[PDB]
Amino acid sequence: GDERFYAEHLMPTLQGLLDPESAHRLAVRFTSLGLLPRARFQDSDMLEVRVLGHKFRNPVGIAAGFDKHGEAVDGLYKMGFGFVEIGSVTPKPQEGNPRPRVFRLPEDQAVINRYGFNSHGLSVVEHRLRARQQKQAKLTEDGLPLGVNLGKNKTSVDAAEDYAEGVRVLGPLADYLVVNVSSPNTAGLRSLQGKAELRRLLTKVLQERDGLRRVHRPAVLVKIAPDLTSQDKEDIASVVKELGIDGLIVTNTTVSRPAGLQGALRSETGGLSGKPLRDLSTQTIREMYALTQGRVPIIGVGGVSSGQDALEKIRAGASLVQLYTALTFWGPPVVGKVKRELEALLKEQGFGGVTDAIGADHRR
Ligand SMILES: Cc1cc2nc3c(=O)[nH]c(=O)nc-3n(C[C@H](O)[C@H](O)[C@H](O)COP(=O)(O)O)c2cc1C
Ligand SMILES: O=C(Nc1c(F)cc(-c2cccc(OC(F)(F)F)c2)cc1F)c1ccsc1C(=O)O
Ligand SMILES: O=C(O)c1cc(=O)[nH]c(=O)[nH]1
Repeated sequence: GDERFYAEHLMPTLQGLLDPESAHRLAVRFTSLGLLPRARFQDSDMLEVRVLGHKFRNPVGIAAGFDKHGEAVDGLYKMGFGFVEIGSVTPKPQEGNPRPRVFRLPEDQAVINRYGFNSHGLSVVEHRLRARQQKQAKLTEDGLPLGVNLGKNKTSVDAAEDYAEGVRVLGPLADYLVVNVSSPNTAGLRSLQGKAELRRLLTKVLQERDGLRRVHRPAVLVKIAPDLTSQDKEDIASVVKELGIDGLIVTNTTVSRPAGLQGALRSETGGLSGKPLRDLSTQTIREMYALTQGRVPIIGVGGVSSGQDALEKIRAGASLVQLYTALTFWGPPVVGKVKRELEALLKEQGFGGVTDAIGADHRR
């Protein structure tokens, strides 16, 4: 599994033969079948992180959206990810938007997607996870946690109830749950990021979570957008502190279109991911870390494709990071690359380990 071979030949050829969504479906199939290049990199103690009531062998996870229905969890761990997050999952099954709904921006090392929460639904995912529940229990104990990202149905009349249902159904199977109120492709979803609605929504979510039996009680995190106003961020930080939310995932895709995008499909509707989002995400992490006084665990996501990208987010305040778009361009080998580069940079910058670097920029 040569990083250069996948980056220079395999992936480019694959993308030249298959459209984005087809490539993705194949990716999921191959991953679930274990058809992956050998993960040479061996995790060192330096990369181990303890947060959210769990141990993570390494801080690099697969972001939500790649394995929406929980079909390739084990294959993703085999890829080298320190933790896996599936979803978003909606209460009832739904098809999402018509195709095409995902677009590549090669010149920008970016992607634009408007899937619209295509989901097999809670019931299907529930049984799929139950079939490997004990196997996961051992993985988690082994330092390989599982996260479940919750969404809401398009025609739902009670947003809060949709999330409450997800907590009750998939909460017992997850190490952590994500209340995703930052999808740019669901009408009025990001509005749930407002203070009044957010507090009511999260109060209900936490009540349902607290009602679960001890060993089946997951940490609850909120995934936010990179397009929030300063006021929005202040409010989120306030509610997080008020309710005791366990953590934040920063960030989801952006509806902004940074000047400089070259892709012919730059004006397609949807959320932009990849390099163009990287620093916007890092800065959002930096601000949320400060607003929460570094007391709230943050999973950094957005444009991570190298060890430097990962370390910048960690130094900005992230305890863990995730990636997705980088995988679509460079393939499976990118996971080992990021981990190897991160370890080298940590040493090079005098950090005994990842934990020591969390929020380092704020202390200089
Ligand atoms: C094709 C695609 C589908 C996604 N689906 C979801 C989703 O269902 N739920 C979610 O919370 N984020 C979703 N995301 C967002 C990613 O989890 C992540 O927040 C974002 O893409 C930034 O990371 P990246 O630049 O490494 O891709 C999706 C992203 C892409 C590119
Ligand atoms: O999943 C996308 N890409 C991917 C991807 F992440 C991973 C991928 C794999 C997975 C496992 C083994 C591989 O090596 C092999 F077996 F093939 F040799 C290649 C193939 C892919 F095509 C997306 C998503 C949204 S858009 C898009 C894309 O533009 O390709
Ligand atoms: O499913 C989608 O369209 C979607 C959801 C989400 O949270 N983020 C994203 O980029 N796309």
